[PDB]
Amino acid sequence: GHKIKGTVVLMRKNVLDVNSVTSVTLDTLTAFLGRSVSLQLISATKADANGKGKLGKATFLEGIITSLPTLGAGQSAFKINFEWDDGSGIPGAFYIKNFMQTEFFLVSLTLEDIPNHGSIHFVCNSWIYNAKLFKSDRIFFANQTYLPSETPAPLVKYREEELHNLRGDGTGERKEWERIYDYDVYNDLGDPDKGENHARPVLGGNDTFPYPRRGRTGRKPTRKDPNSESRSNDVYLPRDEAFGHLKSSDFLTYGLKSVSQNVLPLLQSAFDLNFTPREFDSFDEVHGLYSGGIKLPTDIISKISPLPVLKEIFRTDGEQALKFPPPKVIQVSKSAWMTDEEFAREMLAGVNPNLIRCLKDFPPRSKLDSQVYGDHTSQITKEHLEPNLEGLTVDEAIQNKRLFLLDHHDPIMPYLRRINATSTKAYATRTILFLKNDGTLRPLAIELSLPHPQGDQSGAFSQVFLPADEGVESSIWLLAKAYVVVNDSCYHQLVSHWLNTHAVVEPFIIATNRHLSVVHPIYKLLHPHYRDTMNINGLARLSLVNDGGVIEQTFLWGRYSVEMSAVVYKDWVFTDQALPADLIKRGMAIEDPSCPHGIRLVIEDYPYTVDGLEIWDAIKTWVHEYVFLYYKSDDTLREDPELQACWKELVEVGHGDKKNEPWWPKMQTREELVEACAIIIWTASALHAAVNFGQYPYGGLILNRPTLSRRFMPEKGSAEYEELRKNPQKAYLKTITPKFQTLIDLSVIEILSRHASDEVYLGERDNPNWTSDTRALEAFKRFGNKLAQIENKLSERNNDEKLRNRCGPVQMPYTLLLPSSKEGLTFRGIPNSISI
Ligand SMILES: [Fe+2]
Repeated sequence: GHKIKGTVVLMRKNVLDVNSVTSVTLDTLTAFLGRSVSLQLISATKADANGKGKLGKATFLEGIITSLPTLGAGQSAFKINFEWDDGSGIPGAFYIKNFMQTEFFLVSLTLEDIPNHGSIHFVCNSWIYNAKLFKSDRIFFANQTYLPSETPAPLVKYREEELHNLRGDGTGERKEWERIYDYDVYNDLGDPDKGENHARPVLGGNDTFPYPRRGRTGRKPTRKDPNSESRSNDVYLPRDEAFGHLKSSDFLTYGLKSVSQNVLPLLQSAFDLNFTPREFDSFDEVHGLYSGGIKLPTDIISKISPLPVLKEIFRTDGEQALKFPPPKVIQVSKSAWMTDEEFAREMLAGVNPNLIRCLKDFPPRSKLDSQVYGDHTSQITKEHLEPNLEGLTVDEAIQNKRLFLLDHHDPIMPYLRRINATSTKAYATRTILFLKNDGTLRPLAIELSLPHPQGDQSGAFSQVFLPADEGVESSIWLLAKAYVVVNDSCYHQLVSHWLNTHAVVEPFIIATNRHLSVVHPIYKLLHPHYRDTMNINGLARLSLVNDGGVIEQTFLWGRYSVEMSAVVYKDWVFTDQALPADLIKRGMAIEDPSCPHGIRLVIEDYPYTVDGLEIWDAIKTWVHEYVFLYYKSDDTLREDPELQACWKELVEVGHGDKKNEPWWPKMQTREELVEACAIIIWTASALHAAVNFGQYPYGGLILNRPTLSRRFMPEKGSAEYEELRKNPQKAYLKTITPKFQTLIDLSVIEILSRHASDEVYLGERDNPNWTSDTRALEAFKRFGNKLAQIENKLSERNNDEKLRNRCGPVQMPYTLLLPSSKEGLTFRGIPNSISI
C-alpha cells in the first residue's frame, strides 16, 4: 500500500470575481472539508480491461494547509492523502468532482510519490463547477508534455476523450460553465429586430464579405431573419478563457462595458441638454481637457464615479469635472504635433507604423477595377515635388528610393459616395513623402480625391495640396493632413488593430483547443499567447464593433466600418504578416545576407521596424529551439495526428473563406511549423502591442489623430475660406471629431492603452511550471534572457542623437516595443496576448 500525499492549491470564487473584487484563517475553507471535493487518481501504467487507465478510489479533501513557502495571494491549499500501491503504478492524471455548488478555480495538485519518483505536478488553472452539470468528470493531466502518440498507453483513451469533449458538436445554446469550442460566422453584430436600419451584413461564409470565424455561442436567431443571431448581454466564450482578477482596474473589460453601458448614455444627455457646449471653440478649449477637465453635473458625476474599474481612467475634481490625463504627445511641447516632421515621423514610429511603401513607379496607381482611375492613376503634380531639400528628379529619387507613399485611396473609395451622403465628409487620400537628406521623412503632397463628379467610370476627383507655412496656405495644408489622418485612424482601428490582430487570431484559439491535447508540446508553446483574447473579443462584438457601437459612431467609415474591414480581409495573406516578409512586401527592406537580419533597410532610422526585427528574430529562435526539441524528423511531424487535424481545421474552417489560397503552409516540414508558430506569437504579442499601446500617448490629443471629417476643403473666397482666414482653429475644430465623440474616444482608448497589474508580458513571462521538460525550461530561460538583452539595446537606441525619428519634435522616445512595463498607461511593454 502507500498513502500518496497530495496538496491541492485552489482559489475561491470571491477572490476572483468583479462583483466581490469591488473591495481591492477566515474559514470559508472549512466548507471544502465535508464530502465536498473529491479527487481520483488515474494510472499511466496499469491498464484496466480494455486499456483505459485504472482509477484509484475517490478521496475527499482533509485539512487546510496553513502556509507552504509558495502559497501566494487568494490561494488556499488543502491536503489529501490518496491510498495507492505498487500495482497501480504511477498517477498520470486525475478526475475531480466539486459538490459544493459554488465553483472554484483549481490552480494545481502536487503528489510527493511512492516509487523512485519525484513529486508529480499538475498545472490545472481551471474552474470546477458542480459535478452534476457535467455527464463525465473533469480530468487533469500531469506536467509531462507528450507528443500525440498520446504516449502512456493507459492515457491514450483519456487523451482522445477530452479532445472530443472540448469540441462537443455544433448544437445548442452554450452555457456559462461550458468549455465547448467551435466556429460560427459574424452574424452576431446587428440587431435586425430593432429595425432594418439596424441590420449589418453577415461577415464570413461568402465571397463579398469574407471573414475569420469567431467562437460559437449558441443563441436563438433573430426573428426578422433567421440568418442572424439574437443579441444578449452575456456572450458565451468557453470558461477559463475568461480571466478573473484579484484587484480592480485590472477588470479593464468592465471598464469598456460600463463606458458603453452607462457612461456613454448619461454623458450623452449633457449634449442633448446644455451644461456642455457641443463643439470646442479653440485648441485651448481642447488642451484644457486634461488641465481642468469637463465641467459636468453630479447627475453624471456621482453616477459615473463608484462604478468599478473606471477609477483613475477618469481623474475627477470630486464633483463637476471629469479630467483626462495629458497624452504623452503634448507633455514636452503642446504644439510640436503640427510639425510636418512629426506627421511624417508617426508613419514610422507611431500607432500605425506599419503601412508606408517605397514608391517604385510614379504616379501611384489605384488597384480598382474597370471604373477607370484604377485603370489610370494618381493625378499628382510631378512638377510640384521637393520644396527646398535636394532637387533630384523623380526617377533619380526613385532609383535612390527616397520617395514613399501612404495610400489610403482604395478601401474607402467604393464606400465614399455613401459615407458622404451622411453627416461625414471623408476624402480618399494618398501622400508622397520624401526622405529628407538627413534621415527624417518629409511630406511633399497630399492628394484629396472624391468619387464621380458626373459618373463613376473614370471617377477620380483628385485635388493635390502642397506644403506651405504662412497664411491660408499652411491652414489649408493642416486641414489636408487632417484628412489623411482621419483615414488612417479608421484603417488603424478596423484593419491594423481589430482585423490584423483580434479577428485573425481567434480561429487559431478555437483550432488549438479543439485538436492539440493540453499535454501536447505545441499547445504549451501557443497557449500563453491566447490569454483572454476570446473574452476581449466577446466584448468587442457586444460593444465596440456592433450595431451602434463606439467604432461605428467614432470613426470615419461609420456603419460601413466592419464590412469595409472584411473587404480588406480579401487581401490578408498569412505569411506576409511575418515581419521581414511584411517589410519586403512594402519595399521597406531589400534582402541582403550580410546585413544582420538577412535584409537591408531603406530608411534605416525607422523605429517600429529596427526594434521589432530584434523581437521577431528572438521569437523565431525560441520557437525553432522549442519545435526541434520534439520533432525528430519531418516525417514525425507529418505523422502527428493532433497537429495535422489542427492545421487542417483552421485552413478549411477557421479561415474557411481562405481555404483554397495557395500560400498556406502544408504542415509537412518542421520550419513550416516554426514559421506558422512564429507568426501567431508575433501577431498575438508584438504586433498588437505595437499597434495598440501608443493609442492614448498619440491619439489622446484628438487634434493629432482626428477620427471623423465633417467638412470638405474650404472653397475659394467663400465664408468658410474667410473663416479659415479669420479663425483657423475654429475651422479645424469643426472639420474633425465633434466633442461628444472626442470624449467617448478618449475614454475607450485610454482603457485600450492600459497595462493591467497582472499582465503576463512576452518578456519570458509564463506563469507557473508548465513542463517537466528541463530542456524546454532551459530554452525558455534563454528566450527570457535574450529579451532582457533586447530591451537594453532598444533603450540604448533611444539615446543615440543620430537616430531622430525615435524621438521627433515632442521628444517621445519610442518605447512601444520594450518587453516590460510596470502597470499604467505606460507606453511600452509587450504582453504575451491580445488582452485589451
Ligand atoms: Fe486591442
